[PDB]
Amino acid sequence: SIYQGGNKLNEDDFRSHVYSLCQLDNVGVLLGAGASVGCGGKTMKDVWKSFKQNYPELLGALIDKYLLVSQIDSDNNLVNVELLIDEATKFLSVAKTRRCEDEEEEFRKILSSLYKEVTKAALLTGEQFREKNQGKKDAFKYHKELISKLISNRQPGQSAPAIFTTNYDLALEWAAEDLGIQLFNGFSGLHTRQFYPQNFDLAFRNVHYHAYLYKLHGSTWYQNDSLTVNEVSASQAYDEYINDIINKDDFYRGQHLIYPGANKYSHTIGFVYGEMFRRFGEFISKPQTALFINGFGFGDYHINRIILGALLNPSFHVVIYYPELKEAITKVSKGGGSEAEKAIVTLKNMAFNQVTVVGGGSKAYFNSFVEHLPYPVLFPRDNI
Amino acid sequence: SIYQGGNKLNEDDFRSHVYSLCQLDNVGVLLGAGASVGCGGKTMKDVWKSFKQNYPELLGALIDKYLLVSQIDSDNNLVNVELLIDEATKFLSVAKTRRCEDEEEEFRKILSSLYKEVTKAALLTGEQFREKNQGKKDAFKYHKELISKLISNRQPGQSAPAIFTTNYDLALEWAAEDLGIQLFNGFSGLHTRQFYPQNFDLAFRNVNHYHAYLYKLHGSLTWYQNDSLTVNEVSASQAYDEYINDIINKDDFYRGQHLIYPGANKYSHTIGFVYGEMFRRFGEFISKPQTALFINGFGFGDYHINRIILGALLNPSFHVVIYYPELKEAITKVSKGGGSEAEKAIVTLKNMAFNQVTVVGGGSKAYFNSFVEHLPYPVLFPRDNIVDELVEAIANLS
Amino acid sequence: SIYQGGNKLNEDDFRSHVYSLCQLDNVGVLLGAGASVGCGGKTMKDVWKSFKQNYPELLGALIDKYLLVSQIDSDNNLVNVELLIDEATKFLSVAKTRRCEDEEEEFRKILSSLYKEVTKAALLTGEQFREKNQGKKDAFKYHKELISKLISNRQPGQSAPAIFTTNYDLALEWAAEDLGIQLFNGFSGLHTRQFYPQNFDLAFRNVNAHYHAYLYKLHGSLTWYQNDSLTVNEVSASQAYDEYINDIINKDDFYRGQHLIYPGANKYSHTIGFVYGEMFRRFGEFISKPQTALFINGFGFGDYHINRIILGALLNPSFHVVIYYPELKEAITKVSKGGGSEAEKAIVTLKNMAFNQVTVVGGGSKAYFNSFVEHLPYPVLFPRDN
Amino acid sequence: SIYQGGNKLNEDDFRSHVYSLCQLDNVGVLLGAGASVGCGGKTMKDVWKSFKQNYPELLGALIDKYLLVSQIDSDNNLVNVELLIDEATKFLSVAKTRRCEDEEEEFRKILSSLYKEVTKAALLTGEQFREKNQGKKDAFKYHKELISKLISNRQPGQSAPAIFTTNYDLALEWAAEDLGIQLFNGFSGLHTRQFYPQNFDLAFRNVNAHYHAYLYKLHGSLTWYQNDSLTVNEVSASQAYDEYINDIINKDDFYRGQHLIYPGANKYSHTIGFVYGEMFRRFGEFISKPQTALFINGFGFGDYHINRIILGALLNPSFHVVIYYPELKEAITKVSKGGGSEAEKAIVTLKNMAFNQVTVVGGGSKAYFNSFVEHLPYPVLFPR
Ligand SMILES: NC(=O)c1ccc[n+]([C@@H]2O[C@@H](COP(=O)([O-])OP(=O)(O)OC[C@H]3O[C@@H](n4cnc5c(N)ncnc54)[C@H](O)[C@H]3O)[C@H](O)[C@H]2O)c1
Ligand SMILES: NC(=O)c1ccc[n+]([C@@H]2O[C@@H](COP(=O)([O-])OP(=O)(O)OC[C@H]3O[C@@H](n4cnc5c(N)ncnc54)[C@H](O)[C@H]3O)[C@H](O)[C@H]2O)c1
Ligand SMILES: NC(=O)c1ccc[n+]([C@@H]2O[C@@H](COP(=O)([O-])OP(=O)(O)OC[C@H]3O[C@@H](n4cnc5c(N)ncnc54)[C@H](O)[C@H]3O)[C@H](O)[C@H]2O)c1
Ligand SMILES: NC(=O)c1ccc[n+]([C@@H]2O[C@@H](COP(=O)([O-])OP(=O)(O)OC[C@H]3O[C@@H](n4cnc5c(N)ncnc54)[C@H](O)[C@H]3O)[C@H](O)[C@H]2O)c1
Repeated sequence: SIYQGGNKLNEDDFRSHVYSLCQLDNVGVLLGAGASVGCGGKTMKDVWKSFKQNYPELLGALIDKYLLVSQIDSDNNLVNVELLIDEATKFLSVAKTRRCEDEEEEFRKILSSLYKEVTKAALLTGEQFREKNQGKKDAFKYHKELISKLISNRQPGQSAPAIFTTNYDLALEWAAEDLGIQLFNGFSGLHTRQFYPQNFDLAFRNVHYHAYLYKLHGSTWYQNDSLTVNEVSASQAYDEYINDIINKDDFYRGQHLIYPGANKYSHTIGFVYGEMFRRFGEFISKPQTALFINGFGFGDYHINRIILGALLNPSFHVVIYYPELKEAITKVSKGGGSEAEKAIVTLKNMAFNQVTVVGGGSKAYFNSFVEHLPYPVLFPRDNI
Repeated sequence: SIYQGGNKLNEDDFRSHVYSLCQLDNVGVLLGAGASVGCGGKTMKDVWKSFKQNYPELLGALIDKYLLVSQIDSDNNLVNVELLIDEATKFLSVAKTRRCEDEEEEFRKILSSLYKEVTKAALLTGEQFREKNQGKKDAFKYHKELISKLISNRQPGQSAPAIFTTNYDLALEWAAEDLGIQLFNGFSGLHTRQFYPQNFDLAFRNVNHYHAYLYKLHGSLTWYQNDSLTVNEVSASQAYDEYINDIINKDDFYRGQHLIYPGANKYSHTIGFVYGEMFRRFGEFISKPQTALFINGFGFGDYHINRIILGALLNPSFHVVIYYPELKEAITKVSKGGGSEAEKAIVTLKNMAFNQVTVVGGGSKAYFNSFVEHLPYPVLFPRDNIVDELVEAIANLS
Repeated sequence: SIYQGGNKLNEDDFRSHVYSLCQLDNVGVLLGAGASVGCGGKTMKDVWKSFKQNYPELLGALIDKYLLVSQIDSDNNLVNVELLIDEATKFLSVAKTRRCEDEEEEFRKILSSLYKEVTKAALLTGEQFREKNQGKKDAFKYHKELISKLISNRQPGQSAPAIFTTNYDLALEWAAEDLGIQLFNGFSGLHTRQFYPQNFDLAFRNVNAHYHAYLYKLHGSLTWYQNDSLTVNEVSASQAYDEYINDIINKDDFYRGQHLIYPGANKYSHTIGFVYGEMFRRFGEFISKPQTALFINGFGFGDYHINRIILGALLNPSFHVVIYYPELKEAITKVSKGGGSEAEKAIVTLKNMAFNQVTVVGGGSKAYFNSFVEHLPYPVLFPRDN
Repeated sequence: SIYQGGNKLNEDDFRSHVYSLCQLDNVGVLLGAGASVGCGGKTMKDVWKSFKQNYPELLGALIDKYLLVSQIDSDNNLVNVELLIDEATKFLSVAKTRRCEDEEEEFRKILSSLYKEVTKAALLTGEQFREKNQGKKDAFKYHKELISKLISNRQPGQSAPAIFTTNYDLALEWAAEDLGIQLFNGFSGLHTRQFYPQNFDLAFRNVNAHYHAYLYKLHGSLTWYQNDSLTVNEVSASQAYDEYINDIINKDDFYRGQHLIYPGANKYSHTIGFVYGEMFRRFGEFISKPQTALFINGFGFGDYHINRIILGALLNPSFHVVIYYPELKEAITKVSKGGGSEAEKAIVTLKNMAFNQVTVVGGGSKAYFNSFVEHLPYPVLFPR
């Protein structure tokens, strides 16, 4: 179920590709919601579902007094939320310009509920989230495996693999804490954690099991209107700030920075995206590379662009896994497609056999991703 | 006229500093409004005056209906266009959402007026702007030689320099064409030019090469869109022929998402992308080691730049030379409790006890004309014009 | 059906030959004008047919009043307009020295209408020509691929492949745009885009290790027109459709150096300019060199310059030529008794030549341009032991 | 004497400049009919006088009926011989197509007169043309010595000199062949000797360190001919004198059709277009390479295209041109009266140009073969 250069590839060639690939100089992984679904995570679609099923007042006000969606479109489960927050800032700044002190109520209620659904669907474990004994659960059956498999396909004098994802929650950090592996996601210390580029370039020397981490959703990173961000336990941050977001139902000020909103200029100085995409750009600009994606929602405009440039590195055999790939092709054939859907279907249909895309379906899940990677052989020896 | 922390600067120190800079990763120069008078463009003051003198009847909406502006800011011209135009677009979008007709029409006409006034001086040529081979006029002569000095100091194999501009003029294209150099600016192609930001990470090689990275900061006349939000660029002729003239002198004729300037459509990710990416490349450029940054003759009318510089002081390789014609007057004004944001910002910046702070109070000497006049030229340097004579002689043959 | 050096060869051996050639030092293709015929183009014979059908009564009157070309000659489709245009300039210069004013109009009609027809057939699109989003057309599905196989079959320390052709159109920058490929065309700048041979010494590379490709267009181009400024400029083509195409088509003015395209027998008519002087020079620098192979689409071979040099260039073993020629049995039977045209004799010249260095292919559908495109096997990736 | 940049120069500086100019990667010499005036040659004015005297009547038909030239224009001797010949042939083709026998014969007579005038005076050997070993004549001895000066000054391992001629006679080649020197002008063979362009991209090598060079012919030759093959079949002069040239030159009236190739006759067909267009072409390729100098001697700049090429080369900022005019003083005197043609206007304007890149060496006798030979030095090792 692998397509490259407009032609199919066989299982033996797939295995040879994998075996050759594991030993390349550099390897990296990015993934969307191909795994968080099993763990119980919530995506933007679930945010829309909850907003539909819990808020009739604001949704009805939008439907008629603003006319920002139709019933059929909402039923189709395709409405956007990040652009909705952008237009919410538009409306509310217009109100603060002309000072309409009634609309402010509804729009700030919408923002409160929205950012609530954003920063309150990242737990996956209820109020147990702040407790201890987290990584040990077996619900990470395959997750943990991945990290292990990617710290054995190595030889002395090689850099650690780089990892990317779209996870709001901290599932993979939980697996790391379980396995005792030395991850890295920007900060150092316990009492004080401050952003520093230099902290992203730390490597260990045995006198090893480790790996890297980089979240697109980013922020345990709290800013109490102090122009700075710091990190401490989920339990402390819970006892301190988000407790007030439990039984108050008040307005949401942008104290601590999390960025699901598309219009970056809504927060013109957002400074967590830059590092993640600097890392991604560095990862593109190298031969002997590999990127995997599996049911990665092609919904970001800035993620469908660097990849088209990335195709111009041949040994960058960019990989795709998408069980529901029929929708994009069907839309392209008749009536055109969306923006990122068109971008990815254009990525695939580049004459190179380097571009590799998987649309197998039931076999494209995270289970295939974990199982396909084999374990290393220390001494191949002479096989003749 | 030049002071370095109360000290005196001589020719030897300047020559040593220039020589040290010439062997650095990046070398560049910057010019402000004072030195950009000759380019032929117009500032925000001209646009605001023309708007308030050509559509006085619409001053009510900015205050009497939406509070977009005050009177003191308008009285002393303390309004930055980008904010007002952005608010106009916000009101237009909300009017579209709310099916409001009168406000829609008012904002459409206001946008038309501001566009008509702003677009005037961006051509740099006028009626003959559509004509190809625009470099025939001598106005661009000064643009050519200087560019050479920005790259002539680079030895073979050295990293190419960069050029930064404040306004949205397009003199660099014609200057490079006259000199015969190409610049990578996202756009690329012949028929369907599109914006490749990966284009930055490229280089040339010799089988058996100097260039520069071109950045368009505050918009552009040649910028546009094609019915798909995809960013395209085209030579000046088609832009001045098809759509620009209609906008200028077609009365009531405006549309939706077709033009990208100045910082206009940020509520749409597609446009914003361009400015965000250019700023990202700038910000990660200063993160380089052994890099030289220049802030020359700048009024510091922006807020993000100053805060970014303050937060980026961790780099021990920051050197700044700024021209400021009138300093005693501004010091007196701020001391009494007056002054604008720019004056306060520059005064605070200059109050750092460092030996890298240089202040120039030569007045008109800060202008481009005076700077050119003061400089000498080599005897053997080619300054005379011979292409015109050769072309005339060739045409004379029959 | 398939021959190499006067003997018969099988398809598998030809495929092995192609695979072995692909790894040599130099690669490049000479897409015959007929390659663009499928892209909406037309041949010189089609131009003759159009010029006959648009002026039927006038053509008949000219034929029966001066008999430059007999009606039977056109009926059999054995007319060479390439000679006709040189004939026309000859006649009209003779008259202009004779000053006959009445005769100074029919030849104007013939020449200007021929130029209009050539340019119109070279547009390839028509009214939609100026509309953008070209590359999305499915027709280029092969042409597109043709330019992606010349960057994957190369490694560090190798030259930049170049593309020869005999086409009016610009259908190489179209794929370039559609795939972001830099097919260096020898031009610099955009606002005033002028050709410069010095641009034939630039190649792309990856700083942290990029792709590139060259361009060699023999048959001029529509965009290449000069106003007696002895210069050629490259501005867009949609920009053109309103500029001069309709204008000249709907102005009815005397002909001049309207745009630099060459229908006519005299190739050195360009005795004043340089274009003609910078599209063979490197051709000769190419075909004669160690580890070289000039690809061709095989039909006709009806020139006095390129083929003349091509045959004589074979004196060194490294050069190889692979061509297709289905017309083997019929042509052999016709030429066995009697003689043939210059082109037919030139092409059958190599039948007597037994050099394995030359190749010929046939078999009808097996000898199409699609076979040429598919005969560019993918570069070795993840090699293993079989 | 010598004027560079509008100022005179001394002998020492000129000698130093000439000595330093010998660092060229490739060396070539350009010649023509200008240098043959002082050795007893004939000019175009003599040719026109001979034509008018032999067959004056013809001058009428072309001059008045066909308007091939004005009466005063003809009297001024401003008709290009090859162009008039070619357009007479074009008239003949017109007559063949449209069957106007009167003009056909009236033009056959004119063409026969033209070839009787040019071919008869071009053999330059009389009855010795049919003889062999024509290189033993002492009349060319001086010329032979000049060749030594061009080859004796080149160190071993350097490129041998090249010879360019603007006329279309083999007298210089006959003189040079007496020394057993080999020249590559794209010809080879004995019994069917032909014209081959690949010779321009091939050369010999020495394994015991002898003489080689390239010759270029532009305006035709005394031999170049044809026989129903569209080729260039060069053979020994005696074959030609015994085959068809005998029947043409001295006979009362005789002319054949598509048989002759000179002095640029049938440019209305491809046959010669490839020849000339591939012999002057390489001359341009000589100036393509950077840092190469060209010398002009015995050439009157009789073609506007040559001035066009010179000016186009001058457009680049790294090109230098040296101009030799045998009759500069006469040209200045003639144009001082307000007359002169387009070529005279162009050359006078170029001379008046005040640039340091213009060098003029013209004093009448100083531009002749004898003065040119005397000015040049002799080899130091040559016995004296
Ligand atoms: N922190 C930053 O600076 C930054 C910068 C850019 C983008 N982002 C975030 O990065 C972008 C990531 O895109 P996302 O929101 O779609 O990621 P997500 O994991 O939160 O959501 C899953 C996405 O994948 C699609 N999908 C559906 N089924 C799937 C499956 N079985 N497997 C995988 N995907 C499936 C969904 O349509 C889509 O929601 C978000 O738009 C945005 O929240 C963050
Ligand atoms: N990619 C980017 O760099 C980027 C990012 C965000 C916005 N923008 C653009 O920025 C938005 C608006 O920016 P702007 O026009 O307000 O900035 P600006 O052009 O006004 O900043 C420079 C100005 O300062 C003035 N000035 C006053 N005193 C001066 C002095 N003493 N010396 C020099 N100059 C002096 C000058 O007239 C003028 O050059 C546009 O909407 C948008 O196009 C660009
Ligand atoms: N300035 C320069 O660079 C320069 C120099 C020399 C010549 N030229 C020009 O170059 C010469 C090009 O010759 P031409 O264009 O007349 O050749 P052509 O188009 O007449 O011949 C090509 C051949 O391809 C055959 N064919 C039929 N079907 C085909 C198919 N499917 N694929 C491929 N071929 C098929 C056709 O029978 C035959 O026309 C012109 O004579 C001349 O105008 C230009
Ligand atoms: N170089 C090319 O590529 C090319 C191509 C086509 C035609 N041609 C023409 O082909 C040749 C045939 O024409 P041609 O019959 O006149 O032969 P040619 O070489 O003798 O032409 C030069 C003419 O200049 C005249 N002249 C006047 N003043 C002179 C002076 N001071 N010194 C020397 N000559 C002086 C000569 O009488 C005469 O020789 C011409 O030389 C040349 O114009 C050249």
